[PDB]
Amino acid sequence: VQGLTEEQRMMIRELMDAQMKTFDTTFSHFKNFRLPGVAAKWSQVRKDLCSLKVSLQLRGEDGSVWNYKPPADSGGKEIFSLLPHMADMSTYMFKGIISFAKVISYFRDLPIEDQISLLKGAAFELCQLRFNTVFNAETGTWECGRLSYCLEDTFQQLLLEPMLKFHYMLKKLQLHEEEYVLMQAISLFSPDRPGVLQHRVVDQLQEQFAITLKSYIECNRPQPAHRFLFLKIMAMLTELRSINAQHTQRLLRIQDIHPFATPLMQELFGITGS
Ligand SMILES: CC(C)(C)c1nc(-c2cccc(NS(=O)(=O)c3c(F)cccc3F)c2F)c(-c2ccnc(N)n2)s1
Repeated sequence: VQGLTEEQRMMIRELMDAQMKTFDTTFSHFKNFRLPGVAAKWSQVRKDLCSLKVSLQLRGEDGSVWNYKPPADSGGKEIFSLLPHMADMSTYMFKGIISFAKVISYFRDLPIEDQISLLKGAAFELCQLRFNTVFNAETGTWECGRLSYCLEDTFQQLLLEPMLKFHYMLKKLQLHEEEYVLMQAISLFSPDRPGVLQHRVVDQLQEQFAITLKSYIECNRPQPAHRFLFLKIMAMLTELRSINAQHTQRLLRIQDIHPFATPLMQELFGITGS
């Protein structure tokens, strides 16, 4: 509303427009995805994979329901059964993220080589930000339209896994749509991603997205619960970058022993094909 400059309001409008056009919140176009079948190293890969045990539910348009419960680790390959499905979901999410960036004027004006570097740097993080908006913290469930992913009761022991503590702590802030898309912009325009050339312009763009966020919070959120909301959000973005670097290493480890990354995932994670 008011309290923001015209450039700031236009900035938020452009991000909201881009989010509206490229985030399929009902996941209606996520289709033809794979499903789990009807050294050590392997030790590290086994703990890498048992962190996020999730059950899966699919509600058919006709009213039927399929439910999938994963196996326990039995020292064998059953730990890989969800990877093809998660790869297809990640790939679907990444395409929406790429379309989000491409619709935004500030991003489209950078050199293409820096566009690519920025997308490689932040695709994971924008994916997690979008998933948080469909996260139900009461049921521990990501509600993706006809699909649901539910954490398997194994509990603050779950809040020990950094991605999961991230989703609960971010949901707790009860952000608006505008604050989520500003979080996405700040993360997308990070001057320090590997291989970025235009450090100073990306940093100025980022600073302007951060300032718009701080001003949006100050003019629209006077309640004592939202004191320091801006700084809490920025601490969450720092944590999410840390989560990004751990899960990049985790993906490359799993990929080393059990290949699964899609071609789009390989491009974003720097896998060359040889
Ligand atoms: C749908 C739901 C339940 C919320 C999930 N999303 C992701 C998730 C979130 C963000 C990005 C990617 N895909 S990814 O390509 O970034 C990636 C993997 F697919 C696998 C391992 C690491 C990794 F970074 C994801 F799979 C999940 C995820 C993330 C990392 N590892 C595992 N095993 N699952 S689980």
